[PDB]
Amino acid sequence: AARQQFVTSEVGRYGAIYTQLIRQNLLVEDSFRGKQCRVNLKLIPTGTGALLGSLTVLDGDSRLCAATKRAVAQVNSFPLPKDQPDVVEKLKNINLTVAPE
Repeated sequence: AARQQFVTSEVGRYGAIYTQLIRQNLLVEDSFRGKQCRVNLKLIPTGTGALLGSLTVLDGDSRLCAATKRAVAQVNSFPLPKDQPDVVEKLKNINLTVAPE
């Protein structure tokens, strides 16, 4: 695991538990790609997964930040693979940030 850099592989899970629950409400994709967007989820803890406490839009092409926001306001809960009060405090405050590559 090496422990010097591997947080870059954990962020590929930690923020994915949110983004994968969002896009599974609105399976659109084609108007979410090709442009860019950056928004920010701040969740509260709960026994089935985190819950929407606040959503900050920072920028994007409006067709994504308006759509995600409505999904995050209606999701059941975001299931995290961990359970430690150290890392429960990291996954609760993500930025969903997307662009071409």
